Amino acid sequence: QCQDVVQDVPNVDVQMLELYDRMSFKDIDGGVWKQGWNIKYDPLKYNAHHKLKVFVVPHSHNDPGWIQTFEEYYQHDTKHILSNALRHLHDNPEMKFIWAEISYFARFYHDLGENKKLQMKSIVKNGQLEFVTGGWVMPDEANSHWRNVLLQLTEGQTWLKQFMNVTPTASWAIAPFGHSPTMPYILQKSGFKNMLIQRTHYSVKKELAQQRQLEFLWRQIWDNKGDTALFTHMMPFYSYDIPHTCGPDPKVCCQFDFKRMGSFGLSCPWKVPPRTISDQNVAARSDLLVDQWKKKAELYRTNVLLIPLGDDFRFKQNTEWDVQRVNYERLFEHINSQAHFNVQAQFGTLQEYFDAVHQAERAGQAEFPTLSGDFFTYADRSDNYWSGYYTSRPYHKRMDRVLMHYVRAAEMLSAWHSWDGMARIEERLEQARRELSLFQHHDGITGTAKTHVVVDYEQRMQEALKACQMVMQQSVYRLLTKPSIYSPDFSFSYFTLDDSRWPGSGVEDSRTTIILGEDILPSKHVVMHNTLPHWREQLVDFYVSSPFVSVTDLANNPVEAQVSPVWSWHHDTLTKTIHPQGSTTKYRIIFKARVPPMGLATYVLTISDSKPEHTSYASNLLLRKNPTSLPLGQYPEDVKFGDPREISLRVGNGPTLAFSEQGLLKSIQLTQDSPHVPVHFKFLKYGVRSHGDRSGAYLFLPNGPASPVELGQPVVLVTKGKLESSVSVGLPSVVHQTIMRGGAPEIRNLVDIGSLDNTEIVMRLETHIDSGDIFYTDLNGLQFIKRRRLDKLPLQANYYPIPSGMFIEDANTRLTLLTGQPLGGSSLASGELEIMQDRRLASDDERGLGQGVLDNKPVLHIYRLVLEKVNNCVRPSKLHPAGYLTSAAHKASQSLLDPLDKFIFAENEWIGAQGQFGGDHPSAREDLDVSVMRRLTKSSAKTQRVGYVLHRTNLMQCGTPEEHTQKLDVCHLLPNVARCERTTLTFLQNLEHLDGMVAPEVCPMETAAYVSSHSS
Ligand SMILES: CO[C@H]1O[C@H](CO)[C@@H](O)[C@H](S[C@H]2O[C@H](CO)[C@@H](O)[C@H](O)[C@@H]2O)[C@@H]1O
Ligand SMILES: *[C@@H]1O[C@H](CO)[C@@H](O)[C@H](O)[C@H]1NC(C)=O
Ligand SMILES: [Zn+2]
Repeated sequence: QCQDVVQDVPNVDVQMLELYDRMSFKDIDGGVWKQGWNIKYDPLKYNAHHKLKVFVVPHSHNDPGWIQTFEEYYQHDTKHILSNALRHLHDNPEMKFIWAEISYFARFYHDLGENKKLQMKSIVKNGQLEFVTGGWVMPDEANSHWRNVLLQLTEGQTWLKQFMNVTPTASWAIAPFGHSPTMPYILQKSGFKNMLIQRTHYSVKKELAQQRQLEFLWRQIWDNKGDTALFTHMMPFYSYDIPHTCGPDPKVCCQFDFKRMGSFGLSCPWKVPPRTISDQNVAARSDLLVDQWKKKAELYRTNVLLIPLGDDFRFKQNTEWDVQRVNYERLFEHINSQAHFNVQAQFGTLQEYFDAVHQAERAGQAEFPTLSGDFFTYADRSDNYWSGYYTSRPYHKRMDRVLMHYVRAAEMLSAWHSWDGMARIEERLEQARRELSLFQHHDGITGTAKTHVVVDYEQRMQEALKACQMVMQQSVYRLLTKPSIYSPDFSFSYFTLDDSRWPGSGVEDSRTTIILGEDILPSKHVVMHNTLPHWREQLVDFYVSSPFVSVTDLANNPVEAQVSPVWSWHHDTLTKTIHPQGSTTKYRIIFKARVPPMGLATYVLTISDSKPEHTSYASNLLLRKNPTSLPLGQYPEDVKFGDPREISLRVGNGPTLAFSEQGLLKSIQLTQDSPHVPVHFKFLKYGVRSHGDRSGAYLFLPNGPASPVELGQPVVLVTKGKLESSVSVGLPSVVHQTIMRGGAPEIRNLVDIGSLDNTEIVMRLETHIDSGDIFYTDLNGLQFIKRRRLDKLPLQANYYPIPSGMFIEDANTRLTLLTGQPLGGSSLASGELEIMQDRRLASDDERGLGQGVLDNKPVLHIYRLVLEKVNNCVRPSKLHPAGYLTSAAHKASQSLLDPLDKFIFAENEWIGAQGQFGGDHPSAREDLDVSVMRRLTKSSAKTQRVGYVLHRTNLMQCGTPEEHTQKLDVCHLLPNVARCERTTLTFLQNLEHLDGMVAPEVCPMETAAYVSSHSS
């Protein structure tokens, strides 16, 4: 019995969209608490029978890359922090410390001798050192895909379970730039009971503090019942540093950061230094500190107070451990002995804080409010909204999504078999998982690291892509070769991957041409993989050395194909134009591949001396004044030329698209009879302020609304084919392409911002749709949340992450834009959508990076554009905070994020080749995905185990029957099943032993994990 995620509006105490509509967002000087007020407390609130219990929680924020690389920080800082934590905690049994980033901890632990490993395990087992979250990193929450948030969580927690025998149930996220409800969603399904966040808008902190709503049960926006709820603590102040964690007055709190007295090269900007605690000052010092604590305690509902004690890369030097510990010990001894304070203070861990809060709750001392919504877009002060990092370093944002899919496909393809250790499958997959996991860091995918650190992340991800390719192609060879013939060399390349959209045409010449010829090689096998659990057809393309190529399946059935030229665009420094050149040596062949659920399909490409019966050739039309010829080698159809003009295209029975004379979409007509709906693409530019605060990697501070890019008279190329047509235009900084294959168009932008300093390029869609001030954007590729433009906030506050899509709608019409990469975007006026393409910024934005963004490189952004009639759809009510995709939009998103994978057989002949794998796999209902398939055991395990993460989205009911699908039971995908268990999403805890060894399908918007055990 599934909860209805559409028709029941949850009743919550705080709903963030509603809160935003009501709040004034005034930025007034609140006094010492600059963004709050002067807190008052009744000194008689605490007495002998009701004391304030204070947990001082030492911590050290360690960025896995930011200003230095991961390895540089490890050598210079983190290895010392961890080595000294081990010594100091061992020697001081009441001292405590929390640790978040398992990438660093694993890097350290594996370099320890056994003696030290044992000492480390002992300070963990006794609770002095406590892991918080236990992910590989502390991830970004804006740009990250939920699948990769889960991947990195699993990587860190699997390491902790194996080596430390612990699994954290409290999360610590002090640093991501705004916070997403995807986090409690994943954490609550991974055994967590509590979480902590910090970087929320200063106005939200003030509002919630006033109502004592900084601790709340955070549920998903659609969750009527509350089963997704996770207890959440929001910190109240401007920073997680010591000046902003003891209480509301940083001039006072800074005096209790004992690293700031001078010899460490640190000081207090409020001009009052810390003083060493002595018997002659401890009473006065304690009075000041307890004062701060009791003020902070006024903001919360229990008598249990959390005081973080730390900052970036703290607790390095032995002298620093001593100075913080000894001074706090003197304070605690005094405070705890002086009845008049009515305080019991101690070093603690995060879990100890939460346990004590919940003890107070059970004692009936507090009830907590319920909350739904998100915490974007963050501003830390004034109008400094952190919407710039939704776009910064977009090449690597796109690379994240490519590697996301590669990791899934490599793990899935190799899961079907057990592999010998010599095959190095587990080794390559662990490397790939860890490099993608590292990049989820809040200075990785966010694009907020120094140039050489971005380079490090890129090199790591490139190695991870090669690892995935190796595992994938070994797996394909095994799955599709007759078993008695299969003779693997585990170092050999049986196949190479062919990827048409990464790095992309015009980004890198990386694609191999299939070289055929009468005097060399008549034919070539290619294989497609489909990681999705339903049959899929999709056009696929390969480069070939002749236009006279035909396609067959492995039963030798002809397959209809289309050949087109290979076009590349060149900024001609002679003529000062951007125009295409066609290859005279290679050609593109395109055909529909039909591939089983989670399966493989083989095809053959064969050369002939002349036009094959089942291959057609696209026409090509170059629109420009003053054309010159465009020879195409053997290509059988001459290029046509014309002056710029409006054009219309229709592929199959799909929509008819009309384009301006500048090659940009102007309208879509869904069906023969239907209207030509205005849908206009436009490119614009934002600039930077010449006075006041400057945009940088983090902040978007535009100097007003965007101005149209001056287009001149651009060259437009039209390719018209039976299977695929396109319009491409060379605009300043963007080669913009609209591709039609018979359904929703695909948009590709090759974006090269070149040397345009202090410029952000935006792609806008203008329509008639009466959306008003409402639009929808996704959170981590998991859910769509309703946004409301607010004219009381500046432009940059109305920008939100677009990690996978966005839409606007009215009563009748919806326009959805799906993305293959996370970027920033908004709807700044009724009927508009816009999404930032790249940004190049000369200035630092005072958040610690110490550089602008001047390392741009060409990137190929990909999208799908879905215009739909929605008046017949069953949509949520006007008060519901969520929205949901249609079937077509969801499929278009899957097309972008998890396309078919293409393999080209490397050798001349593939002996023992088979035509298909997975023809007997169940074809599951369209809303269900097998997000993860991963074998969990190495070959020496008697009982093999395979883990599956199943996710069911929720698609709108719009009157399409779309029926008959097969039940997917992941537990019977592999033979000889002996047991099936439901587990946490990390696979680390068994939750239910399943009857009949059958894994049930999940409810809409739910994600479940299962592990099947096999005795073979
Ligand atoms: C201006 O911020 C600098 O000082 C504060 C202390 O109040 C530090 O928190 C940060 S470093 C911190 O935040 C940046 C974004 O500002 C992030 O990129 C890093 O990962 C860190 O988490 C600054 O040094
Ligand atoms: C892992 O933790 C639990 C703690 O109760 C314990 O039963 C188990 O023995 C531990 N495993 C060890 C210490 O190897
Ligand atoms: Zn950080």
